[PDB]
Amino acid sequence: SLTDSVYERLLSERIIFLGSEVNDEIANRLCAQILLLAAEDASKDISLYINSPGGSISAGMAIYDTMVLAPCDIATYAMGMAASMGEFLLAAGTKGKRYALPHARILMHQPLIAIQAEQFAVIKKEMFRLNAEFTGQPIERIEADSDRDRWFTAAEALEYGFVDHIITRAH
Amino acid sequence: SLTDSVYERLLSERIIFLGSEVNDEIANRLCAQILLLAAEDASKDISLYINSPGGSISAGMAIYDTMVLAPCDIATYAMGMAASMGEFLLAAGTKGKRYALPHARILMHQPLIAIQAEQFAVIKKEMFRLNAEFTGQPIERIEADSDRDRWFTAAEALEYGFVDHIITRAH
Amino acid sequence: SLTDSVYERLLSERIIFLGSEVNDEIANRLCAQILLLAAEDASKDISLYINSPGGSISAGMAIYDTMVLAPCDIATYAMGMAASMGEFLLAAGTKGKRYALPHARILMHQPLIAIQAEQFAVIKKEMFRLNAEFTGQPIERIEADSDRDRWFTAAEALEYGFVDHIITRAH
Amino acid sequence: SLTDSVYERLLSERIIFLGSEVNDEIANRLCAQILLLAAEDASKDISLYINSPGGSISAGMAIYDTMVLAPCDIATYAMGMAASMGEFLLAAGTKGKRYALPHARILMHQPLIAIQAEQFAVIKKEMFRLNAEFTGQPIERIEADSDRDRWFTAAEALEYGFVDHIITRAH
Amino acid sequence: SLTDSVYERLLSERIIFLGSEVNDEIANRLCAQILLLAAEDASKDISLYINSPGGSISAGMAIYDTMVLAPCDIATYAMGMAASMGEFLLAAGTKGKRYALPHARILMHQPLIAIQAEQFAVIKKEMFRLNAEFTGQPIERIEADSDRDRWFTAAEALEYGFVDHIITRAH
Amino acid sequence: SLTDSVYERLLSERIIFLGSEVNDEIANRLCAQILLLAAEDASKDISLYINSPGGSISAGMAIYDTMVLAPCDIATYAMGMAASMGEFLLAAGTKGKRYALPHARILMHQPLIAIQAEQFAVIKKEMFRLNAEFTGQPIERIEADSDRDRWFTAAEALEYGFVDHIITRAH
Amino acid sequence: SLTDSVYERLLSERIIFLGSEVNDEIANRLCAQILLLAAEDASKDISLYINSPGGSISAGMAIYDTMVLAPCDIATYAMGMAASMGEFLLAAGTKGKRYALPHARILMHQPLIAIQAEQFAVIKKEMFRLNAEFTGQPIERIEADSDRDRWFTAAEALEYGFVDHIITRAH
Amino acid sequence: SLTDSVYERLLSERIIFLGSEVNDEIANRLCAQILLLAAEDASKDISLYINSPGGSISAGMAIYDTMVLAPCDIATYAMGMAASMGEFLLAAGTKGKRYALPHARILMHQPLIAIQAEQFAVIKKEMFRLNAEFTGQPIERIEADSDRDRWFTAAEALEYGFVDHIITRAH
Amino acid sequence: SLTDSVYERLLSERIIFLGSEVNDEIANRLCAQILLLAAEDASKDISLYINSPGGSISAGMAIYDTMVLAPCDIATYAMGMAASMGEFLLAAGTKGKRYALPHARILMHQPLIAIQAEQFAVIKKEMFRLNAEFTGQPIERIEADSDRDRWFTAAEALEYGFVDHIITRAH
Amino acid sequence: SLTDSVYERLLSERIIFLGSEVNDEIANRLCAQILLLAAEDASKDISLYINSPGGSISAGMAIYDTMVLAPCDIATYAMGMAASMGEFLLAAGTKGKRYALPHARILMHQPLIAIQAEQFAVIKKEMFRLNAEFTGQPIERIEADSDRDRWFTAAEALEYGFVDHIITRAH
Amino acid sequence: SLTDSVYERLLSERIIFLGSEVNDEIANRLCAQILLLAAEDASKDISLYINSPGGSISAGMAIYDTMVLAPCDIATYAMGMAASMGEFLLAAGTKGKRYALPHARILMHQPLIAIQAEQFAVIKKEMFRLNAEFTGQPIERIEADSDRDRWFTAAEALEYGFVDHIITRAH
Repeated sequence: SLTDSVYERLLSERIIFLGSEVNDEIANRLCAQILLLAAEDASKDISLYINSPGGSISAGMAIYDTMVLAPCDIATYAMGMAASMGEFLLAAGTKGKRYALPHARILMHQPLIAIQAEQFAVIKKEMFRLNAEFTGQPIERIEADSDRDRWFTAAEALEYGFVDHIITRAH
Repeated sequence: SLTDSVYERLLSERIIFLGSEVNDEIANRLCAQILLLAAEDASKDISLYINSPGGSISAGMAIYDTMVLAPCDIATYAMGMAASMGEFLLAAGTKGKRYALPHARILMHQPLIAIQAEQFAVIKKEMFRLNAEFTGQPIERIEADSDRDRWFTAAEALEYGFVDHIITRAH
Repeated sequence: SLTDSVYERLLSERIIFLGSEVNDEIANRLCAQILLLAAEDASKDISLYINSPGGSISAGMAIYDTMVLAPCDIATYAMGMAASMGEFLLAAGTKGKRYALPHARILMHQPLIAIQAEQFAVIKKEMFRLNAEFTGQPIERIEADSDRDRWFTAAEALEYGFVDHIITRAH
Repeated sequence: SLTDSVYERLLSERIIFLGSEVNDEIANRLCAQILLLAAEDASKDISLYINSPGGSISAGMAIYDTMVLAPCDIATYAMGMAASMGEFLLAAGTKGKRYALPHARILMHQPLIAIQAEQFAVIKKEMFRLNAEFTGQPIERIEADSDRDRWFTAAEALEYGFVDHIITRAH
Repeated sequence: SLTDSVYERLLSERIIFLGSEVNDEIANRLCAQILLLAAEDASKDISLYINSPGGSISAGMAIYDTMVLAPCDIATYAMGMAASMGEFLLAAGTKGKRYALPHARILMHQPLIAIQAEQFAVIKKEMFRLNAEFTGQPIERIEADSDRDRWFTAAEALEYGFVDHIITRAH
Repeated sequence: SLTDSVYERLLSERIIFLGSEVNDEIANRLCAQILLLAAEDASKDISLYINSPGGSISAGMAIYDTMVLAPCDIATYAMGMAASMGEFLLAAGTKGKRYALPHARILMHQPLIAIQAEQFAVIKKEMFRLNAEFTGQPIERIEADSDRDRWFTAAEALEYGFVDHIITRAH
Repeated sequence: SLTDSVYERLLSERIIFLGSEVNDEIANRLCAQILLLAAEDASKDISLYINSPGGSISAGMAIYDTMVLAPCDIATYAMGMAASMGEFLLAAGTKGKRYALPHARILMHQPLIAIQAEQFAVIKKEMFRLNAEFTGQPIERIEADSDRDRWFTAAEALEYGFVDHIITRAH
Repeated sequence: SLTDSVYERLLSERIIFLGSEVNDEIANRLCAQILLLAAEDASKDISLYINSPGGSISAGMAIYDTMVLAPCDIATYAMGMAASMGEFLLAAGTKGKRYALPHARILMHQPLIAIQAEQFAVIKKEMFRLNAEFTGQPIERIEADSDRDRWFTAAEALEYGFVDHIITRAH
Repeated sequence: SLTDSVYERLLSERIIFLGSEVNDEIANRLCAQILLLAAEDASKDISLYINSPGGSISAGMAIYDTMVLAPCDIATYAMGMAASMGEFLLAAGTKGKRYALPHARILMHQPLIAIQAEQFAVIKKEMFRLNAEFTGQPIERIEADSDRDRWFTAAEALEYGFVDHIITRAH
Repeated sequence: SLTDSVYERLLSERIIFLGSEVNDEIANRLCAQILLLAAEDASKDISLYINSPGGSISAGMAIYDTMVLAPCDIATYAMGMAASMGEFLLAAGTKGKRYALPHARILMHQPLIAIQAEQFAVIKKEMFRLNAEFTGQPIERIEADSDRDRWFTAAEALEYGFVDHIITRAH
Repeated sequence: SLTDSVYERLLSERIIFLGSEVNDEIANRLCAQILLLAAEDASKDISLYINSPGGSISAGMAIYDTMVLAPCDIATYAMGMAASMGEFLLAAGTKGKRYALPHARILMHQPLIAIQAEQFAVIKKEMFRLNAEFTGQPIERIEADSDRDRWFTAAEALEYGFVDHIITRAH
């Protein structure tokens, strides 16, 4: 299945979910979904509903790249919680089409051998950069706010720049 | 499956169930269902049957937001038990279209680190506010009644304002 | 599945089973089934076959409410065993259309914090009331017989008023 | 599934199996099958193939009842082994249409708190009664034979009256 | 299932994934997919999306062989990570049609009784040979870079010759 | 399942895989496949792709017999590895239609109570006999080479006679 | 173990515990303990501390028999709860040496094929007889009180005759 | 075990721990320990160290009774946390010999079918009574404070009367 | 056990280990050990060896209280790693007797419903206070350093004031 | 256990084993053992037998520190294999008392977020430093040899300076 | 345990077992035993009973070294089976004191990245060398016989030189 059946049907409506931890497996599946939808029709929007505690940076970054890749707009909806990479993906939706539901809330969070450190440093810096860009804020503030684990109300999130609209009714 | 097959068929009739603990997983699934139904036909009603001990506030709050988001009316039915967030969602149905079955009963219930407290306080207050609004009562009474774990008969529930009608036959 | 496949096909025949413990999960599923059937065709009968040790009162009461709610008649069949809430639901079938199979047997049984006691007391009294009404007996006898865990043969069950017919052949 | 796929297809041919221990779960499933078939067409025969060590009396008695209930004839085939309640169900087929395959063999067997004793005594006596009736023998012999765990060859089973024909070829 | 359902649909779009460890099992499955696609239509492109830590040489070499075998072009996309054999397969795509997503990264890596050593030496030398050819670089540099576990940015990967384009939007 | 879905579709293309250890279970399944295909169309070729470490002789010999049994040609492709019975089955393809992919490699290998010894000796000798026949070599060399665990390059395998062609492109 | 070490030490002080459900295993172990203690010294008292929900009659009855068997006195202490057979054993202590701790409470309870019924009837009647004898009450009241699940306060228990003293301090 | 070894040795020093949830099993074990120690020497003190979230009332009440029963003083030490029944037992120590460690904290907490309700009501009232007595406060305050889940600092706990001393150094 | 046998023997040498995660269970056991040792001899030192990632504040605070309680000196040794509460306990040793082994390293770390928030805020502040006190630094730096997850070398730890000596040889 | 019993007895002979992977758990246990023995007698030698693949640097470094701490000599025996940290600890024995058994062999091996990198770099450099010092070689050679995974024969190990003697007989 | 208890007692009789696969863990344990016994008394013999399929070379080589190390004689007994390294160790006993039991049998067997190959070659050659020496045979024959997996009877083993005596009675 029922759960799968629902998500499948919903995928025929160009509607897509990030509903848990952003790990490689889920990432791949989301990317797969975005690609499928783009391939089916490159002009119609995709709707991505986010209620996710976030997760692995690179995993999330893969999703972002695929969003960017897809020729069509990706609308973003904070439904419940968008934290860490979940916030990032929320913020990364096509400008104009980023939404928060009234009681949604956004959490910024400082995320997650010698070789793995280099890679992580490079990709963390790159995330901050983009979050700043998505959001309209200075990289300094994006960092400071992530260290202090700052959270946001739908209203507060609209002001900071994570999101373009708070929706009550749809249409 | 049989169980899933039944719920699936029932979903084709715009009929939906909250039949257990309101956790994130179930919340996600319900929101998904409401979204699907709204997408399939934005004008026809959705029927939500509630027999639930309630659960997580924010999970329930996500569902509420989705109900509000959906352009179409959401008819609500207390079938068995609507407690905590189960009561809230019952109460949140489109005014005029909130029902209790004769032996249904409604339970109000005071629900459920430093950063999570803040968040909870904000969302708890916000629930009381909406419960008060749905219900026609003062916020003071909504609180007092939740502390004393007050329960209601279908008749009592109609009087307090959780529900618009007690149904015997349908049509 | 095979099992599920059979019950599904049988559901297309407006035939339904209560074949185990009456818990919330199963209750929900049966209610779901009755609702679907009523929605598909409000005029044709529904056949409910009972072979159940009973279970939770409020779960059972939810099923009852849904039976009452459904516009169409609900024919009831004691097949094997109808005990506690299983007896109740047998008894609650549309008068005239309550059956026992020759070797079926019916068991009455006294069923199953401060706040929960109140609710229980209210709903237990209410069950006794309805069992009395279904059955044509005085509430006093309904209680006394439940305490002594009185059981009944198909013949004895027909006399006491649980059932309207003992079937041999169908048609 | 393959196994299920085969039984399903076979069910479309009004052919049914009792191929293991007669417990409540299997009983329910067979009863389900008999009801479905009878509902699909009340006039065509049902073929029940028995290769079962028997099992719970009341479970078996439920199946019997359902056999009786179904308007249509139920042809019975001892294929391999019909013991205890498996023998009973074999013997309970429509007279004229009870078969044993040449190497099939039939086993009679004395089967399987204060309140459960009463019930069992009543149903045990009732099984003996019916076995005697199905079989043309005195209740005394049915009992004595069950105590001594008497078994039968297809030839001996035809003589005793469990079965009307020994089949070699079909048609 | 959902995951399988997505990949299946996506296979109908001639889109294919290397999304984990290159072992024999996965290798077989990819080869299978390439073969199927080629058989279905020998003229349309195949898109292979790579997010893989690489794995077994000979497993990867089998995939490579199947890529070469398939008459149609195989477009290659580094999505996330292409390491060891993952890099190799990325590099092995039809020249002109090798892509890296902006935050993809490529890792070269020195990969993985007497009889098995021979085979390994032969196949390792052969891999280096082909990597050098795909990549435009001298075998000496391919080796040296693999020993020092050199990694690459999408930009650096385009320069070194793993990939022909860095994509932002699709079309 | 995606994996199964692919193999199924591929089976509709008369394409078949030996992609792991040759044990009884897999042997049965391949034979099943060969029989199905032969039954569906006795004139069209079957393509068998081999990437297998080999396994049980008799299991492999069963597959062989089924290949021989099938009226249609069986094209054989060494894709990755054909060892032991994997080699044998590669070699046992219809003469003219035995292929190796460029990096495929072939391994000969001396394979695997009193009663079982007899059987094994008989079937081992018989395998050597047929391998010699498939391959154009003397039985003596087939034995000697199997003892020394001799392996072969696609080129070397073509020379020794395991295979008729090395394919680069298909058509 | 520590737990076992404590009970062992305590056993050297002729102190013994019925601290859970009276099943056969526990019964055996208590009987074992009583026998050991009696064997070690037939003149010194044994102290039995009871905090048990009771359990199987025959298991309880075995413990009783052993108590009677042991030449020495058995002092009995209701510590927490003595219910069903737990009450019985409390009551069965040497007269004069039956104690309740101030907040201890005593619960009487109507306890727990054809052949097992006989046995149970016999042993149930026998328990009522002894309970009446231990307790000074009529068999009629022992029965009536067990049906109504009557419970007792330490004070009420002393009055009814389950116990000779309520202890505050020891010595 | 080491852990058990430590507690055992410590038990030889008349030192005892309530270091987790107060359930029946642990209660039994503590009572056992108190009894053993009292039996070993009725004049020397027992030291009971409390770091417990509390638990079942009747379980805790059994421990209390045993404390009172033991002729010797029971010194009580709040080490970490004394909540619910953990607080009760802390408070229940021999007056003069009740201690809190400087960072210990005390939590009052409103604790935890028809027959069970009666029992609970009686025992809950009795607990409040004794808490009031141990503590020097009115029953009204003991109740009100329990409902509001009031907690205490070692200093605040000394003032309210749970404890006679706050210890820094021992001796 | 051997492991336990070693720690036991070592306990007879007044030597004690914090060798893993500071959770309630381990905390209890350490406190138990410190109490035992103090009880055995109040004048001789206790040696506490720390190689722990730290853990729960209140757990660690219990240990601290017990250290303070014990009349005797507690010598502290950073052996490997002292982080979070592990660092605190290292710092909490008797002044003059705090040691780091040359390659030991110290990690400060910002540690770990509405009611639990209060308690945590109170105990967090209290930790910072004492850490500052132990260490000779301003509360402001203790906080700042904890947020930035500052770590220390044995040399650096001696400067900051966690420790009095770096030992090479003992005596 | 036997295994433990042997190691215990052997511990009474001041003989100790590093017989597997150097992880924190084992490190702790060895450090414990060294401390115990040192505490038992500060003047007698300790014998440490090494047959270990090495493991975690810091774990190993902890052991090293404890060796140095222990006032008494630590004799070291390469028995089988001393690799990575195993080699290090072999080399770290008291000079004069470092032994290799004739077929023992020594392996040097380049061993094993932003914050952990710093720590690792500092401790790796420190390891090289001490290995160089233990061994009489230049830090440059210690590094170069570790990268090339250089192994040594007992004879070669004596020459390089890991070890002072190769023993044949003891005494 | 009993098993361990037996081996322990037997260890006090200077009797030791190699009774399974020679892996590192067991090797460590045997070496430990040999060291213990030698330490306890350097003059008395040690008896090693072998019934082992052999195992890892280096593991076996470690045991050998320890045997040589121990000042005392090591008597060797083939009891059941000595294969591979089990044979080696049998052969490595003190000359004069190597025994086979009458039905014991001895199996020679060719035993068991770039870096590991070197090590293996060196240690394999070294084993052959010593086997030749123990056994009085040419290295050529030791190799040839190991390749052909030659096995020996107690009589044949005595002749070849693995063993000095075949024992019937002891003394």
